[PDB]
Amino acid sequence: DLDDVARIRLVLARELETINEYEAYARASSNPEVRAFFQHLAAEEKEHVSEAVHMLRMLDSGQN
Amino acid sequence: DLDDVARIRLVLARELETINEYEAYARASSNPEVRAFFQHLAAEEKEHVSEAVHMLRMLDSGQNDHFA
Amino acid sequence: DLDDVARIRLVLARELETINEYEAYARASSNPEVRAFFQHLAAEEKEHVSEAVHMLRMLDSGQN
Amino acid sequence: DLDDVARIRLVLARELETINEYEAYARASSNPEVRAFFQHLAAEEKEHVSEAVHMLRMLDSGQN
Amino acid sequence: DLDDVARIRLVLARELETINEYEAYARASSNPEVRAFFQHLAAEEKEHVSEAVHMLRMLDSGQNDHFA
Amino acid sequence: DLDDVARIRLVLARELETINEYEAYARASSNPEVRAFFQHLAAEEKEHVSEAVHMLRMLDSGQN
Amino acid sequence: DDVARIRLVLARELETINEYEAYARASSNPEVRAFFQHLAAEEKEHVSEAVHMLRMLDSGQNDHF
Amino acid sequence: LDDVARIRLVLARELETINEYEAYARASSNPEVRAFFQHLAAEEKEHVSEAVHMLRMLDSGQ
Amino acid sequence: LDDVARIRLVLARELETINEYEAYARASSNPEVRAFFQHLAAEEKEHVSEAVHMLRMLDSGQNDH
Amino acid sequence: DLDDVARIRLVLARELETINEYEAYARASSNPEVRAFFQHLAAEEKEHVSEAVHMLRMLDSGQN
Ligand SMILES: [Ca+2]
Ligand SMILES: [Ca+2]
Ligand SMILES: [Ca+2]
Ligand SMILES: [Ca+2]
Ligand SMILES: [Ca+2]
Ligand SMILES: [Ca+2]
Ligand SMILES: [Ca+2]
Ligand SMILES: [Ca+2]
Ligand SMILES: [Ca+2]
Ligand SMILES: [Fe+3]
Ligand SMILES: [Fe+3]
Ligand SMILES: [Fe+3]
Ligand SMILES: [Fe+3]
Ligand SMILES: [Fe+3]
Ligand SMILES: [Fe+3]
Ligand SMILES: [Fe+3]
Ligand SMILES: [Fe+3]
Ligand SMILES: [Fe+3]
Ligand SMILES: [Fe+3]
Ligand SMILES: [Fe+3]
Ligand SMILES: [Fe+3]
Ligand SMILES: [Fe+3]
Ligand SMILES: [Fe+3]
Ligand SMILES: [Fe+3]
Ligand SMILES: [Fe+3]
Repeated sequence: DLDDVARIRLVLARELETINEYEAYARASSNPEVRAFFQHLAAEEKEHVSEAVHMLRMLDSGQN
Repeated sequence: DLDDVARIRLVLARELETINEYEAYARASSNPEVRAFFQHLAAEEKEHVSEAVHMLRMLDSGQNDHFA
Repeated sequence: DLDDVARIRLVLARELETINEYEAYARASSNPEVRAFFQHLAAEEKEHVSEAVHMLRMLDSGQN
Repeated sequence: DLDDVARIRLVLARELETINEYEAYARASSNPEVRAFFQHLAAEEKEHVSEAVHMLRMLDSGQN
Repeated sequence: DLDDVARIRLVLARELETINEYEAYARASSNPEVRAFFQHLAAEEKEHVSEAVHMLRMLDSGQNDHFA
Repeated sequence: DLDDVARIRLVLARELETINEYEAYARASSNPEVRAFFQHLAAEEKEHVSEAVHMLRMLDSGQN
Repeated sequence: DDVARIRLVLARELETINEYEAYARASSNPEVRAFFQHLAAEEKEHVSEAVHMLRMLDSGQNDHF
Repeated sequence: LDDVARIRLVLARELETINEYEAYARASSNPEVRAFFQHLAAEEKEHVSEAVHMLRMLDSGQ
Repeated sequence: LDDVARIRLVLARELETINEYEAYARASSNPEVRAFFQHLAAEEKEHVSEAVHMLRMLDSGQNDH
Repeated sequence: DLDDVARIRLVLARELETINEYEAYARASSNPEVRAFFQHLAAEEKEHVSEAVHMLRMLDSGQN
C-alpha cells in the first residue's frame, strides 16, 4: 500500500545507496578510466538525488 | 571502508524508509491514538531527514552543486 | 495479517536497530560535528523507544 | 563492532518480532492446543521483553 | 501454505537460531551481568526447544517414529 | 563466531525448514511418483532431525 | 576486480530501471509518472555507458558484442 | 512452478546442504561432531543421486 | 570452499536459473521473448549436464551415488 | 508488475552476476581442470549476455 510520495522516498533511498557504491568502487579501482567512470556515474546520481528531493518537496507537506 | 558522507547517506536512506513505514502504519491503524502516535513519529522522522540533507549538503560539495 | 500491537512491536524493533546504527556511526565517525549529529539522532530515537514501550504496555495487558 | 547495550537492543528487537510470529501462528492455527502452545510461548517471550527493556534502561544512560 | 506441524517446525528452527545468538552474545559481552543475562535467556530458550520437540513428535507421527 | 553445538543447531533448523519444503511440494504435486519421491525425502529428513536432536542432547547439558 | 564491479553496477542499474518503470505505471499523479519515466530514461543512458565500458574492458564480452 | 521445478529446487538446496555439512565438518573441534557432519554429508549425496534420477526421468531436455 | 563445493554451487545456481527461465517463458507475452527464454533454458540444461559430469569426476563419494 | 522487458533486464542482471561468480571460482580453484571448466562457463555466459542485450535494445526504444 504505497502512494506516490512513498515511491519517491524509496527511489531517493536507493539513489543514496547507489552513490555510496559508485564512490566505493571508484576508490577501490586503480585504473584511472574506471575510477573516472565511477566518479562520473556518482555525480549524475547526485543529480538524481536533487531531483527526487525537489519532487518530495513539491508533494510532501510535512517535508517542505 | 566507509566515510562520513557514506554514513550520512545511509542514515538518510534508512530514515526515508522509516517514514514510509510510519505513514503506512498510521493509515492501517484503527486506534486513533496509535494513529496519532505513528503520525507523530513520521513527522519527527521528516524533521530528521531535513537535518540529514543539510549535513549531506555541507559535506558533499558536488551534491550541493546539484542544488540538493 | 497485522494488528496495532504487532505494528508497534515492529516499530520498536526497528527503532532499536536504528539506535545501534547511529551509535556505531558515531563511534566510527572522524568528524566531531558528524559524531555529534549521530549522537543527537540516537538520543531522540531513544525518546521514541520509551514512548513505543509505553504504548505497547497500554495495548498488550501481557505488557509486551 | 558491537557493545553490550547494542547486543541487548538486538535481542530485544528479535524478541519483539518473535512475539509477532507466535501470536500470528496462534491465530492461524486450527488445532486449539497448538493455539495454546503458541500463546504460552508468546507469554514467556513477553516476559523476556520485559527483562530486556529493564536491562537496557539500567545500562543505557539515555534510558531508552 | 502451512499447517500446524509446519508452523511448529518454523518455531523450533527460530528458537535454535535464537539460542545460538544468546550464547554468542554471552561469550562476547564484557559486563559479567550482561553476560549472565544472556546465559539465562539461553537456558530458557533451551526449555522452549524441549517443549517444541515434544509438540512436534506428538503431532508428527513419522517424526516420532524416528524418535526425537 | 560459532562453536560445535551452534553448528548442530543450525543444521537442525535447516533440516526442519527442509521438511517443511518437502511436505509442501508433496502436497502441491498431483503426479503420484513425484508425491512419493517428496514424501520419501521428508521421511529421511525426519531421520536427520532425530539424529541432530540426539547430538544436541549429548553435547548441550542445558538442553539435555 | 574492475570488470566485476562494472558488471555489478550494470546489474544494479537494470534493476533500478525496472523499479522506475513499475513506479511510473503505479503512480496516480501524472507528474509523478512523468518523473519516474524521466528517471528511467536517464538510467537507460547509464546502462549504455556501462555496457560500453564492459565491452572495452572485457574482450571476451566484446567478442560476441 | 511445476514438478520439474520443485525437483530442481530440491536438488539445488541439497547441493548447498552438502557444502554446509562439509564446511561444518572442517570447522568443527570435536571429532565426533566432525564425523556426524561427514555422515550427514554422505546421506545428502545419496539424496542428490536420487533427485538427479528423478529430474532426468521427467525432463527429456535434461 | 573447495573445488567440489564450487562445482556444487554453480550447479545449484544453474538449476535455479533454469527455473527462472522457464517461469519467465511462461509469463511472457511476446512470442520471441518466450522463445528467447526457452532457448536460454535449453542451453542452461546443457551447462547442468557438464556440471554434473564434473562433480562426479571430482567427488568419488558422489560418483558412488 | 513485470512486463517482458523487465524480465529481460532481470535475466541480464543475473547472467552478469553469474559471470562474476564463474571468474571468481576460476581464480579461487586449485585444479586447472576446474579452472578451465569455470572459464568455459564464463565464456558461454558472456554469449548469453550479448543475446540479452540485443533483445533489450530491440524491446526497449530508450536503450540507445
Ligand atoms: Ca539508484
Ligand atoms: Ca527507526
Ligand atoms: Ca526471540
Ligand atoms: Ca526465538
Ligand atoms: Ca536439509
Ligand atoms: Ca542504480
Ligand atoms: Ca537440503
Ligand atoms: Ca546460472
Ligand atoms: Ca545465469
Ligand atoms: Fe538513478
Ligand atoms: Fe546510476
Ligand atoms: Fe536530469
Ligand atoms: Fe532517525
Ligand atoms: Fe529533531
Ligand atoms: Fe523513531
Ligand atoms: Fe527469547
Ligand atoms: Fe522463543
Ligand atoms: Fe531470564
Ligand atoms: Fe536419511
Ligand atoms: Fe539433510
Ligand atoms: Fe543415518
Ligand atoms: Fe534432503
Ligand atoms: Fe546456458
Ligand atoms: Fe544462463
Ligand atoms: Fe550458466
